[PDB]
Amino acid sequence: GTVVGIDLGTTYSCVGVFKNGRVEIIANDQGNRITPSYVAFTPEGERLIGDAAKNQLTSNPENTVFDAKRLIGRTWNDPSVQQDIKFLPFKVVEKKTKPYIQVDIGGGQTKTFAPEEISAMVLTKMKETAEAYLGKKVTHAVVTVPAYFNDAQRQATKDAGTIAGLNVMRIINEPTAAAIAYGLDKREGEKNILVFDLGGGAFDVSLLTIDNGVFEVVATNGDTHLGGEDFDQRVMEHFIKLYKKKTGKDVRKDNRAVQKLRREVEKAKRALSSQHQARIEIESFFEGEDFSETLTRAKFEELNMDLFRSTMKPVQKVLEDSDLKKSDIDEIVLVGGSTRIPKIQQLVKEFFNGKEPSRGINPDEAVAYGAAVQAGVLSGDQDTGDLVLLDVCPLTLGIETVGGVMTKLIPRNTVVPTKKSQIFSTASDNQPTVTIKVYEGERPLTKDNHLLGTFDLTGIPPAPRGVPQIEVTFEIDVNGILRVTAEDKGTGNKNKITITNDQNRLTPEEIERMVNDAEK
Repeated sequence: GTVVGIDLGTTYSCVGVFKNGRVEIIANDQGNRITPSYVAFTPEGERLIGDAAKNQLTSNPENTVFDAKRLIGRTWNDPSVQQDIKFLPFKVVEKKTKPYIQVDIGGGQTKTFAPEEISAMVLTKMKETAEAYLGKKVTHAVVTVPAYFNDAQRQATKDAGTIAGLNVMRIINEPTAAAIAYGLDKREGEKNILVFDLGGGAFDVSLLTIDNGVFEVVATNGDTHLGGEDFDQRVMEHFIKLYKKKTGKDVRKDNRAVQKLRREVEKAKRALSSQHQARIEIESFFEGEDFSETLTRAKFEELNMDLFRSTMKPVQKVLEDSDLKKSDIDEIVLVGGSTRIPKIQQLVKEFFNGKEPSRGINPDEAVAYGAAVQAGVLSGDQDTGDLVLLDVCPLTLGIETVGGVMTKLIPRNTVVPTKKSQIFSTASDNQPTVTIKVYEGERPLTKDNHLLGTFDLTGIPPAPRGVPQIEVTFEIDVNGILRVTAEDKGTGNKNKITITNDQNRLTPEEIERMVNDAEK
């Protein structure tokens, strides 16, 4: 059938389709070309998704869920998760060492949701938007992720798709999708393109070559917990302390108060893109009293300057890894909602010595546009030809060797799909199991990198130490996801080598439990 492209964003999501030669961003049932990544459950038992969920946040905050993308594929003890909890109105609890979301679903029934199930509900809304527009069932999709998403975060996003009833044919990196929207129908030789993607939750920078429909990522770097949400948090913080200094009251108590301030901070940020002052006004803020303050552009910039300035470091890194200088960059493409902030535009322009970014790119829609194009390439119904994409892995994959040392296996910025083999043996006589720990990151010791998984090679036949010869193959697929397999290569009595792991990701059984649910 028809394959759609869905930009699943931290705060807003967007769906498009590429067919009959052209790209069409699809408007939702309220006429909006983007949909808030919000889900809500009313006291009466009704589930809301999108605009309807966001517009009742301030009256039903405990049972309104959002920012699931900053929770997805992480652990409960993650310092990033514990930071966000302070500003979210819904209960986040530990389960299987992951953060799960607890709400009342209506008729006083408590339920606990994985972050994947929340994102699945958002995907279900985007799928129904496309189904209405096209007048047929949509079972196939391309879905986006930040370029710097790790292995667990990627897989978790695919699982969300599966829970939504979608066959996710491809996971495309957000900056690559944005580059497609820019470069589609450029016919002017090889160009070096830098994409600067600062959204509602994640930050990516990617350097690409684009040449008459052939797209190739050279280098990428970013931060998966840096975006609009962090800028909003710094401003919310400033006003919670300000209110406490004026009245002696801690609004951290009342969830309505905190989320009323969120709603107003969002509007004030938007206004500060085209004016230098904005009024924060809340009727019935805390215990009936109202809130009335002004935020200047200078104060907003003051509160976030460290975060804004930190976006320049990943830019320096991709130039160093690509072996290119500033003057080699032919075009700068800004995408993501936070690139509308004037200070972000100034920093980028000053870093590239006065160079203007490209016009004709809507930063909220450009990623969905390219996602739609990649979707069409994978269907005979929609494929025009003249579209070749080569992407890379964002993180160095290595194995833990003796002393907690990171031994590199596949370096960062290697084109995918790719694979690498290594032979392992045993350390003692008749050892039945060999354990391998895979890590993601650039630091020399595994303690300072991120653990992808602990893999056990079981069923190793009895032999003296050092005799067995097990070839383990590590394959990163086109989606950027790792698969590990093992073969016995010995000169003797062999066996099937079975691999188990310690990874916390969802099994098809659990997905089937969730897919055979959510009709409630």
